[PDB]
Amino acid sequence: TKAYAFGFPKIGEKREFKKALEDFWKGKITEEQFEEEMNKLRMYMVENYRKNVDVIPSNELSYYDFVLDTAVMVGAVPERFGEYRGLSTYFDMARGGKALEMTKFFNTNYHYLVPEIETEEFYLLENKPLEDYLFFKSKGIETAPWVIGPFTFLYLSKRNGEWIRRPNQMEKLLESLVSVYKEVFEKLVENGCKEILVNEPAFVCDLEKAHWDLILNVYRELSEFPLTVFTYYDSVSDYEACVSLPVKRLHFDFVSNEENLKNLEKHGFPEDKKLVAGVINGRQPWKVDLRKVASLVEKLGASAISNSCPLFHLPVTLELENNLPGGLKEKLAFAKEKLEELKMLKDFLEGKTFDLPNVDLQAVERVRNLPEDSFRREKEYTERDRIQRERLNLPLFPTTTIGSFPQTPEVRKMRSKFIKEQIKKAIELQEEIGLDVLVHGEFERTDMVEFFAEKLNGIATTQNGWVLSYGSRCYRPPIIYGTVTRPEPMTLKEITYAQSLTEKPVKGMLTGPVTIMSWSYYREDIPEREIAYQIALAINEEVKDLEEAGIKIVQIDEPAFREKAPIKKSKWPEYFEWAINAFNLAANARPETQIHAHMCYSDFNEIIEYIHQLEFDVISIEASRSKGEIISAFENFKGWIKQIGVGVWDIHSPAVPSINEMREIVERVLRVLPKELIWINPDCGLKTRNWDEVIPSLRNMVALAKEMR
Ligand SMILES: N[C@@H](CCS)C(=O)O
Ligand SMILES: [Zn+2]
Repeated sequence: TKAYAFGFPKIGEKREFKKALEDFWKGKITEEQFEEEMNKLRMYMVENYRKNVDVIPSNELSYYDFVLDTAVMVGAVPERFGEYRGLSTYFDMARGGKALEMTKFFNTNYHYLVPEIETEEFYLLENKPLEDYLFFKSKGIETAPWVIGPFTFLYLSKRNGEWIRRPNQMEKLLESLVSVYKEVFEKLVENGCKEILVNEPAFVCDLEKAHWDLILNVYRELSEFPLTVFTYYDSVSDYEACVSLPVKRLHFDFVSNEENLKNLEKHGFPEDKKLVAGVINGRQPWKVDLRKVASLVEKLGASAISNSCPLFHLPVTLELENNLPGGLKEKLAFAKEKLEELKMLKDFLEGKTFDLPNVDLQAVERVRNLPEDSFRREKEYTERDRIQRERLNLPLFPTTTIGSFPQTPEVRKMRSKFIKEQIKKAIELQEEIGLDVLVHGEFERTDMVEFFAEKLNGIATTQNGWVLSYGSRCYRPPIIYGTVTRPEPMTLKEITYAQSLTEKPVKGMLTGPVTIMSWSYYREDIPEREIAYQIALAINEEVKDLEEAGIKIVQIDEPAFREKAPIKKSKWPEYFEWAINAFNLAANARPETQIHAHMCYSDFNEIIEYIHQLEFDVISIEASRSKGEIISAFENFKGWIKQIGVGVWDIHSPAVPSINEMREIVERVLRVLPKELIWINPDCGLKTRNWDEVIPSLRNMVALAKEMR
């Protein structure tokens, strides 16, 4: 049984990767010292592989993003960067003032950099795969270069400001692109490379037959090379086309989906090919029952095994996690432990090992037995709207903000090591500024998920369970290990105090159930919807307590509402059914309670009918970057009647937008939609901004409002 593994985290057990990058950028280490920090990590990764599997990947230590690496490889360096000068240019492309766009990588919380294709002519600008291959070879260690495939590369890229995803957009570019891959592979083979790991996750997207016609052509051109093709994150819909590719070895992800298995059972698997069975989950941290996996492997008839998807979606090692709830650690397995699982699975399958590891009722029942009426509020919007508008007495074009305020070094220090003082001062400033609806600033919160994850039962947090989000930024995902419930009030202290300082309405501030799940690990042996409902009910407990304490407005932040959706559109209806229900459980509030849903993602076009089913009264959106055009989905929706909070200010920029810059967005929004619907707010929270920027911007949106009235 040939064991593969791929995507082992690059960050190191003490986040040496992060320290190396940030030291280099700050300039306190040299370029040579940086390369040495990276070489240490290279060896660290390879040692982990060597101890556990048969095929050792190289070309995995990307200095910022592997999709950016692929772009550099094929000479896709946009004109604005000038000549490619190495690390200096690489990092300017990654994190500079004119960096490539950053976006989520498939349905994961890793963010890649979007290549911008300016010329139809690719060339081999840099051969990193050979460089890494020779680095290890020179040490007497054979490795298989890990590369992004040509189809996936184009599928992840943009040209003329839009995706390159129609078959008639990809054809000509593929011919030129493949020429460069051919050159890279020839070089590898000429230097004795025996196997190359080619990653084609885009095979699992919604593709058309015309796509597969192009893919076949591509791989016919590369049929002379020792390629093993990987796919993951979902099933490959055109199974027959995929297994017909002229490649000797083909990997499938048999964990994220049921269709790969069903399809292989239905159509079989070509005798002229070897199946690599992706059977160990790279996205969840649960020890698996190896006896069951072994049976699956046998059923599949696979001669090789591997993780299902890249391991970099997991933390490095569970080893030093010694303050987890009782019994938990024994059920977990992070990246290092996943490699050891593949090792044991290979051993067991080879007959070399015989001993394998074994591996809140009231809340559970309440969810399983929810009344059918649980997913709607007492009164519908029209009736709610009247009651709320009378209770609040807000002017036309009311102004508000999204929740978080700038964090002084003091604020960050104190939390790391008062809140009542910051809240007072923040509420004071808002009043003096002239804002209509106020917030408490979230000074007491590390981030919108962790803050709540730490206060809920059924959820654990780790000490060192770091996972790469992008560049040098890591986060520790919570682990939802059991029934979720809310023992004690989470935010009442802060909001209550806040409201007691002003006659103006202060927002309750909560994070939705879908977002909490999207940024956390959770259990696989429970339906996703059950987990979502459990969390939703726990959040609703907080909502009740807030409105009981006299809070008139409550905001539920659901930034991941679309991000959490399946890769395949055919799976959207089932997903949104529970996502909607979960949100509605959380938002189940009294008619006099005005609910705000904050959803700062880029477009609503394909999901407006789902949004329409949500029980919020106001929805805040990010409209600045699109100059209001994002409103298209809403104005195009016959029957839209709910209030929209229009983002007039890009909070990711330090600039202070002019009254006129804000005005343009609001006016684009009033082309169709009734003025009574419109609120004015920033795109999102202000936690990453400076007070020097925030205060004048706020005064500007207040002034724009008064002007619009
Ligand atoms: N309430 C959060 C939402 C971020 S999506 C904030 O204002 O930072
Ligand atoms: Zn937001």
